[PDB]
Amino acid sequence: MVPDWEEVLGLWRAGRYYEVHEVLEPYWLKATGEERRLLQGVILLAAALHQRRLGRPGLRNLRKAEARLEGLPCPLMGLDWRSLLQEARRRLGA
Repeated sequence: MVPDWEEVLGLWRAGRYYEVHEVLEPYWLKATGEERRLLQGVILLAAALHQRRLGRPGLRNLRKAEARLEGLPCPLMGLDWRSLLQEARRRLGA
């Protein structure tokens, strides 16, 4: 199975970071290789953004996300993850 990025992107844009996590976690757990790195990276960005919203440190989740996404082809699994990373950096002030 693969995620419905249109559904995920709809949650992401709305800022529903917990829900993005809920949808992707099952896929991440069963994923392998680059697909697993992609899924975990998106999950980590959502986590960093959720933490920033709470006024807490999120740069640690961001660096981890960057290491997971670093070097991946784009798009991947039909997702333009670079745009998500770029947006996350702007919102996190990084």
